[PDB]
Amino acid sequence: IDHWQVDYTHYEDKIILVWVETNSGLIYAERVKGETGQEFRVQTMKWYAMFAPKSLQSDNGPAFVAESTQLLMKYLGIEHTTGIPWNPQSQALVERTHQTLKNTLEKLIPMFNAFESALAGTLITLNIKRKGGLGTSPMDIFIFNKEQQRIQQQSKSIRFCYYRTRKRGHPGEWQGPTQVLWGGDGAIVVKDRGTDRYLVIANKDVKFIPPP
Amino acid sequence: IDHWQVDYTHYEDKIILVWVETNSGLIYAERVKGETGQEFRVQTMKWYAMFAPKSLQSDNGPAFVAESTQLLMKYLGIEHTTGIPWNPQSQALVERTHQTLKNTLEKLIPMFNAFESALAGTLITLNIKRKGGLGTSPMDIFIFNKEQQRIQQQSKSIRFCYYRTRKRGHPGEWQGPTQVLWGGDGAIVVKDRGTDRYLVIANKDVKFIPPP
Repeated sequence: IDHWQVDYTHYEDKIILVWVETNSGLIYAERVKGETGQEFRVQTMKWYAMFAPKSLQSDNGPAFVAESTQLLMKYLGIEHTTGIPWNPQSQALVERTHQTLKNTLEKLIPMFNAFESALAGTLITLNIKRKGGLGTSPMDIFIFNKEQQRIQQQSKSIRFCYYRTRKRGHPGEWQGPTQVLWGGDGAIVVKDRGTDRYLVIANKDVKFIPPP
Repeated sequence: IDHWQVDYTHYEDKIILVWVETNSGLIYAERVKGETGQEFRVQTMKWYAMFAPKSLQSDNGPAFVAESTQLLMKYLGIEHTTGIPWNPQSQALVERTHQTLKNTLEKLIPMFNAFESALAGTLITLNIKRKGGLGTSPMDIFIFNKEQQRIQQQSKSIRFCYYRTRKRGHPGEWQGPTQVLWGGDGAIVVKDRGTDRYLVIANKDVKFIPPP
């Protein structure tokens, strides 16, 4: 679904916190100063802001089992299970992913001035550049999985707005208010009182009016 | 499309590099030590790794016009235009976005120990939590825009593999090789030689065999 595993990793004299998403192989990594629970909670916020995860697995390291970490996971709606379970599919993918990261970091370090740049370039190579058997990257798969979840709840489920049209690429005067006849994916349909014809407007040319 | 604007921002005695995507309102921010071109190129790598952008607008600040920055933008395939153009839709969205960030950061600072956590919590609030007129967040819109571009080139466009089935949630022995009859979105179709029936396998239960 949106399940992740987190580990502390060592590279020469540096400590790297490594997150791996067990469905798409997406990777997220960042250099840290130590293994304290406070810095792990800082990294936890940056991780959630980027990916909106749902569940997490880790070993029972101190930063992971601290009471403040457990309360933070619950506060963000994350089901965090300490102790790695038995799963051949995810365990094999995590192992390959960790090995490829170290090998790629070895090549990209001499290209850049900063270790942070080499690590960022490594994420680019693994998440964006390499394509699987179907020609999709890990980030292509992660995004596709996100959009599938949104269609799920949206399909299982009166507005008014201002709108404007564009002639030769330039937006016009705001018009309305008028009823939103149909809300679509990035577009709405309204009926123009002036010309008495139906129109389609994009989201960036619509200002919705808030319910009561 | 995937167009962004970048600015340096001041908050008390801190410097924040702020990126805003002009189609979805998505925001990315990070505290920096100064305004040098070297640190800006470091931040540029982290930004590209996360969002895979295409175009960028900024003013003609020194970190933005340096020769190494221009070559880096070209190296990553980014059309970078120094000097902000005239565009009412994007200029109004950037202004609102910057004001909301400062107001939200003011509230979340006393909740956290670290300024980095308050900034990360601010990104959560703006990108994930708040919903527009159609009930979609800025991150919902950003992702939806990504998946639309992938369907575009994929629709405008012989494989073999190993595969395995799952009974009660557990994966079975690897089987094959066999021809990929149809590659779908997260699934393939193969014909089982043993039972002589068609099957559907998910991507994580497929090991593709590389072309020559």
